[PDB]
Amino acid sequence: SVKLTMWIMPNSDTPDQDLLKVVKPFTDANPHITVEPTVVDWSAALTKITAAATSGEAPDITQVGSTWTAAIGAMEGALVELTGKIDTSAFVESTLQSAYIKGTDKMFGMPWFTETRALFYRKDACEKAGVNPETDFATWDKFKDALKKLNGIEVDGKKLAALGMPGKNDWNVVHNFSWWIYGAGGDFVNEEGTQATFSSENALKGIKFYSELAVEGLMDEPSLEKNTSDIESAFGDGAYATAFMGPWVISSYTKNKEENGNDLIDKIGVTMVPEGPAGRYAFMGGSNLVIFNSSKNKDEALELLKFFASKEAQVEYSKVSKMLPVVKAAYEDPYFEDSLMKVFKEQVDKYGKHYASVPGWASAEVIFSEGLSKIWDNVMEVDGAYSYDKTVQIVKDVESQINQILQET
Ligand SMILES: OC[C@H]1O[C@@H](O[C@@H]2[C@@H](O)[C@H](O)O[C@H](CO)[C@H]2O)[C@H](O)[C@@H](O)[C@@H]1O
Repeated sequence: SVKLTMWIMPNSDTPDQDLLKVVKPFTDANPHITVEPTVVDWSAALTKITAAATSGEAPDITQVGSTWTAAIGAMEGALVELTGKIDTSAFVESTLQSAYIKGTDKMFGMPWFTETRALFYRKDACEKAGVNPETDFATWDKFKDALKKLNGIEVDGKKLAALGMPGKNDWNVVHNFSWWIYGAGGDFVNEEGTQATFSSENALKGIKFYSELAVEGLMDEPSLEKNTSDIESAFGDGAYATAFMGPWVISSYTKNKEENGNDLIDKIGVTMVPEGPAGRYAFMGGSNLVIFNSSKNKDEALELLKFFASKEAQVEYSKVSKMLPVVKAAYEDPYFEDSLMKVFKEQVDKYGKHYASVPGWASAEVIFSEGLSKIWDNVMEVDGAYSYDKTVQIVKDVESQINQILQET
């Protein structure tokens, strides 16, 4: 007998159950293998995985944020090198770069699922505001015009803010800036992933355009006090006409209707992020699976990773979590005719961009999460009036620390 244990990060209200619903076909076909999941929340996962990699007090397998894979894989003796042990031909090509350490041929993770952030909107709010959501969000400038018409629009006598986005420190702080920087024609690092470049003229143009949506009263300023989960909940309670969110919120809003009669789910659509002067760009994230080098059943652990990559497990995991599969064949399933999920798939395939898969990137995100949240503190005027000039200084200070981190490699 073999007791396979794995850590998972939560994106639903029942993560352990969702997972067991997906691996049940595997366990029914391998009676000598048991699988026990354990939840590790996102804010603790990097610290916990890093500690477990060196102490050996670890499960056999852990989910890992795609942007962290290289950081963990670069830890000597931390993970099983998967190079050649998994068949990557079946995978969506673009998902594989985050499974390797950039500049090496070393694959330390297997892509598990993909996610991007799309523009959710209230159909009823748009109709009343005279906003056509199929056309009026297409570009930065049209998006901004639409927000002005949606600002303070009322549905059933309650005012909505035009755009609700979090500003508090969680991992999504940098993710929510990413595609504004990209769409302006900037990037976080050079091609090699070895120096920071997000104080460039173009990067700052994107930072200024996005952050000043709140200065101008279009993005809701009080919501910048809150984190992603709180703003997701607020949108589900009707607080905002629009919000940029991942696909998993659809599970939450569907449950809110089933349990509470909250019909928000029936009032929303989703469209791609607005196009900037560089063309359209979107955040590409998701998670990979890795096998700890300390695993005493690497044969079974590797067997379980291959099952998670099977067409049926990918379809079923996508159904329960709303995440996108990383296996091309899953998308032939009728389920992906869904009007909302189609948007996330088209956006990530055509316009998705993932960070450089470098070992220092995980540590960089810690600095991004604290550093860039100071931009929202500036906008929120908690220490003096807002000024763009203070944002520029915040960004330059973050860049210096990122460069020192990248130089450790
Ligand atoms: O930056 C770490 C990893 O973040 C992942 O995004 C998570 C979101 O899906 C979730 O909704 O919120 C948490 C924070 O509470 C985010 O960490 C990305 O999918 C990964 O690509 C990324 O490595």
